[PDB]
Amino acid sequence: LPEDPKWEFPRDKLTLGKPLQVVMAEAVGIDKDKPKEAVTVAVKMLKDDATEKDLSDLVSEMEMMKMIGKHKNIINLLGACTQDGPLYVIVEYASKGNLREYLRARRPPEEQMTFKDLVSCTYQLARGMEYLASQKCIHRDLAARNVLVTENNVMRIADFGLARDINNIDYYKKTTNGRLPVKWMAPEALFDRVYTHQSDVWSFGVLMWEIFTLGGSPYPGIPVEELFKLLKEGHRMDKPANCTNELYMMMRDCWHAVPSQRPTFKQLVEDLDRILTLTT
Amino acid sequence: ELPEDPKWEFPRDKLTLGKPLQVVMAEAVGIDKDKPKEAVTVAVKMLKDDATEKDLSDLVSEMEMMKMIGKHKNIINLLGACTQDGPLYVIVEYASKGNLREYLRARRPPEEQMTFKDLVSCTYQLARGMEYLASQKCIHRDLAARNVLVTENNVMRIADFGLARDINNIDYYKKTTNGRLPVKWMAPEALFDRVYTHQSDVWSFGVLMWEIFTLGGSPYPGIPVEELFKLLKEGHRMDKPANCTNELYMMMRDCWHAVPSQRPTFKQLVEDLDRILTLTTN
Repeated sequence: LPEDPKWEFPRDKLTLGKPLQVVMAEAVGIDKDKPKEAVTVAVKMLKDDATEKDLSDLVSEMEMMKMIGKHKNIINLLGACTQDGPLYVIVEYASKGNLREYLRARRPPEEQMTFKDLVSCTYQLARGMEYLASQKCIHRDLAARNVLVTENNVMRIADFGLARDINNIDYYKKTTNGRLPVKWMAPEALFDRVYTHQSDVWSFGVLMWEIFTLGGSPYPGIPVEELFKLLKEGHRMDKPANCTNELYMMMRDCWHAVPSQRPTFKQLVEDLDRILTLTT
Repeated sequence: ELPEDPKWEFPRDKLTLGKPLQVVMAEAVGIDKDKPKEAVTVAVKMLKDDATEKDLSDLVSEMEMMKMIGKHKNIINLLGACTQDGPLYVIVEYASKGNLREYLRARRPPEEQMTFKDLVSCTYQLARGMEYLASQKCIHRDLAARNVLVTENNVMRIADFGLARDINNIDYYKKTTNGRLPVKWMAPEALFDRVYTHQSDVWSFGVLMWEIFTLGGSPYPGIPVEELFKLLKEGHRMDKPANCTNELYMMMRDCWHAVPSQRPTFKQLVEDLDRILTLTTN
């Protein structure tokens, strides 16, 4: 594993802790400006039963985050221990946990979510994704479960284990996109073995459905084994209760069969920005 | 999209899913073509909701491998599957005592403790399991305490065939071969030479033996997987578990021979364990 001085973090300054494989940790002076303050961070490392691929994957996740820049709505890389010991990928710590859990949490009978919240939450994530898209990076594993919420209830897109640079995809090869959770996956990602930003917006749409169902399970009652045939036949989830016709129409747009016909994140950002201001 | 195998197919309406042990317990009514009215307790493996394309092709492959492997005392066996019109359901034998790894840790000196003989019988059984598996040109590839189930009568059954391949279904020399095998149980040739044979399974068997005599210990404690192979090529090998005879430890060390052929064969393991176990009873 190459030496990357820029991101390396002294192992003796890192103190692992309770698990969140990811565990909470205390990183001392991880902040270049506060050399003596210990910051509570999250550390991702391999498991005892790890496989070669797991490692190759962990290494890739890290490198990926190194390439992606900073943004308020994406969890950022704080450093990594990579020489003489296990591989540790130190990332910002999101106190509130992941979005799917957070939402099911405040589901009306713990402080219930309002409409404006959902929209905001949605808007945030759209900007986070627009940024990613601009960095020429495809997430490929977008979903509520993979979104973390900071203490300030901010949306941070997480889990870059499957994210790739737009050009680093094996176009048309049988093994492409075979580790993507079917229910959040764009049809083309399978029916054509390709992945583009428009594939992420499809996923984004499924995310929206989750957000407005407060943690609902996509395509309820339909086994993944018989999903794609339905998808192909035109099946699409229903408007979630507690959701604007307008927003559902946005969900439906992210699910346009033809990729170029689905909106882009830049568009999604504007529309969401608009709806959000009005709600206010 | 899935061919039909009438002999293995099971009436989806005869099965009654239940609590989770993705695998869950269930009631297969009349699954035994010799008591068509009796509701048998079984285990059903199926895709999770966040499943991927690979998870499905993998589950299907596992089921096929279980169809090829015959019936044996020390192997979890396939009881049928629901593969038409609905989620894929693989119906397998239900082991009440769960998997070996926890089962062992569970009866660790302050359930009922394990006698030295019980550990040996356990090891002996699994060898017979592997010996058979090998006799069927089948390589398991993911041998480990966690992958062994234990029945009501404490019979050891090798399970989890999701990575088992036919002896000839391996791409010797391709960078990607064996990249999904848990490293702390995997034989060095698996990675270094990108091949896999039965002698690769005996290596695995060895780590299994170590887990057994440490009552569910964790292989190469305190050693990162990322550093393991270096230490292995360097000669490192686990230490004699406490409360383990030097004979059995020398047996483990043999399985971990750098040279595949210098490792015992499963048949040899079975005969030595049979000797040890028998002399123990006396």
